[PDB]
Amino acid sequence: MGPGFDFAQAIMKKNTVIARTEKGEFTMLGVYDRVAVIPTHASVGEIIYINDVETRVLDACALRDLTDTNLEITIVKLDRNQKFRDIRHFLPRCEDDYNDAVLSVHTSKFPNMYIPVGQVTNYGFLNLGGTPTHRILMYNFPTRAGQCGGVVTTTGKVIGIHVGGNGAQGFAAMLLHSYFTD
Ligand SMILES: NS(=O)(=O)c1ccccc1OC(F)F
Repeated sequence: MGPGFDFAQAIMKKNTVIARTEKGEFTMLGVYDRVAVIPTHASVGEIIYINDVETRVLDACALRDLTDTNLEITIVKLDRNQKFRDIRHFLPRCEDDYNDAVLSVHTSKFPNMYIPVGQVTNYGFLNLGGTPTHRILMYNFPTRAGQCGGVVTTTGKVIGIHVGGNGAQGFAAMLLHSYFTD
């Protein structure tokens, strides 16, 4: 409808796949080469389904900060025959607050879904499903379970992936440029 949605759409059409694990279907953001991200609660194993194709997982790393606190991001390298468009230059370098963000989801249940979530707060610490978690972004929208993995963007930036909510607010894990230095 506007330049926010334009940037979100451009990311969804080229840099997302549908990931299926034993814990459900997730939006999954491809970042560069065969490297994607997913919430750690997806519990990635040795094999994952990518757009309904059986795919070997070459590596998977559940990120934690240097206090040894959960970040709720898993970086996955996929045994896929095709590379993602490199979007690392759209990643923020530092923790920040944002205006006017969009949360975008693409699954079987919610195809081509875009939500203007508005102002995003650097919330920091969250007890997420009982797990102390750092680098959480917060937005005032009543997100559901099916949004997990959803991409959070502003115009020109890919800032986070949706990892949970409390019925009134939604929560995303930060993406930082430093997570994807090769
Ligand atoms: N965003 S959501 O997942 O809660 C959802 C799903 C289907 C229809 C409407 C809807 O939004 C609700 F907030 F309006």
